[PDB]
Amino acid sequence: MGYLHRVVEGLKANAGGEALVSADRRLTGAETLEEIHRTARALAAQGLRPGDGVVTLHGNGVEAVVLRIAVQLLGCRYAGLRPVFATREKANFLAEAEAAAFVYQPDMADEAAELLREVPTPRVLSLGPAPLGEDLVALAGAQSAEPVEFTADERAATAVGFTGGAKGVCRAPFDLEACLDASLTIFGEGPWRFLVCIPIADLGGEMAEWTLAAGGTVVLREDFEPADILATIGAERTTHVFCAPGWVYQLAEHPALADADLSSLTQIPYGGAPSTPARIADALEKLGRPLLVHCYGSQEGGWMTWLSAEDHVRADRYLLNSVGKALPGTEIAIRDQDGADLPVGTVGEVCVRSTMLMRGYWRLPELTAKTVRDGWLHTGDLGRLDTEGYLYLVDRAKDVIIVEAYNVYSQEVEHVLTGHPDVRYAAVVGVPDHDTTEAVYAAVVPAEGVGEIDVDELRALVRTTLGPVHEPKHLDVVDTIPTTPRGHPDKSALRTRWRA
Ligand SMILES: Nc1ncnc2c1ncn2[C@@H]1O[C@H](COP(=O)(O)CP(=O)(O)OP(=O)(O)O)[C@@H](O)[C@H]1O
Repeated sequence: MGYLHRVVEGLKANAGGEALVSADRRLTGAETLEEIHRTARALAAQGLRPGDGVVTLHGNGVEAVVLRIAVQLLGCRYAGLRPVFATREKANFLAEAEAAAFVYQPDMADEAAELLREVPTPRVLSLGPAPLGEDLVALAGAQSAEPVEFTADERAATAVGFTGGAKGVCRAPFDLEACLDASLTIFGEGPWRFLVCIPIADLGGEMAEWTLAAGGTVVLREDFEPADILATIGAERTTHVFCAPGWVYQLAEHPALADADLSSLTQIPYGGAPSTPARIADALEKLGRPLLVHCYGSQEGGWMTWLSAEDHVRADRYLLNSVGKALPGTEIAIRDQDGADLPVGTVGEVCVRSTMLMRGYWRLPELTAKTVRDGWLHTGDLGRLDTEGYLYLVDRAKDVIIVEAYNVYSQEVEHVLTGHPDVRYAAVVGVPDHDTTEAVYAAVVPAEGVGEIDVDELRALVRTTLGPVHEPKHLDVVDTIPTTPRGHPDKSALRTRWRA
């Protein structure tokens, strides 16, 4: 009965219990709810009204979550810059935003001034003592904690999340409550004790709101470092920590895992980037129980599928190369070049329809209309369904390797390679071929205790599984697979390195 209603009621149900725990500060539900009201009235006092854009620049402090909710409670449009983003990318976003306020962490006051010289914004605000603008925690300090009722259009965008090259995904309460609803399906009923070490600016902050909504406790960390995270799980008695798949491996392999206490976890949901099945298998063996839950989502589509914990260890199937089944209410069609629905089993673009679809891309109505067509999000992912409804991603459309007019799917070839015991990690990419236009390059990282990889054994296994053309013409053993700023392997830089 309204997205912020859901958040607030969650905080009212957790009034006396912890709600926001960072390493610096701890609020109850009642304390948390009080800061939100006072922050919201403070922002209102500064002139912000429904529809006004509030760009922010902060880490994952407590103050960041109160800010996100308070801005949205007013009905304003929260637009959170990740810290990780290059400063130029931030400016371009801040400029694109019809920004009515800019709210920054003191710690980051340098960057604030570079961006604000570059985009003069009114209502510069600081989350504590700071060189620039007024101090918002002070302003809230002197404000009443009287509840502020959400009264804006549930359908109008209250959040914008940035995705690089470089786009803001707008979200309204409507689609956010549906995202909330899906989270309860994935993560189970609340209350959760949820370890968020993802930016509050974007996905970490929605996950914060979901946790609170379901009446739970957000445990904030700035980022993922496996040793801190293992300590935090036991100390803060976490029920969930959302991981990039690499992070999952870092936990499961970390020497201090043996001394850590993980008994509090119900789940370790993971997603955001392609997993290595064999590695998820090892993580599963090393953790000792079905904790892992595979989540497939996008900022545009919200949650699309999840592979449950039980399906990770289902006796009669191997499903670790699946991102699982549709969430209740999510329809999935697999479509060809022209938008024809393909029969179950065939490869095509994953197109999803649900009430979780974004409101659309910020100030990009053309691109919106190319991406969402007749209420169907075209994901740019390629995959197939199976007769039990599991989704298998084989490639991003942009990564497909065209050899002699046949389609080689890079992600699908990696899984074959990584499935090999001698291979730990792999990246497949297309490079120029005189004869076949594009040939298949695979870089493979050897497992521990593997010496010389038999590159012919590996080509055979791909031929034998996918067929001849899927065979890597070029097969480098490497130390390391380069990575992009945002959890994802750097395919450009392998294309780039392979020429020279
Ligand atoms: N569990 C999973 N397994 C494989 N690919 C996944 C995945 N979850 C997400 N993806 C991939 O990553 C996409 C999700 O990206 P978005 O949420 O839109 C931006 P992002 O990956 O966070 O990058 P950004 O740094 O530009 O924000 C999907 O459309 C799909 O290609």
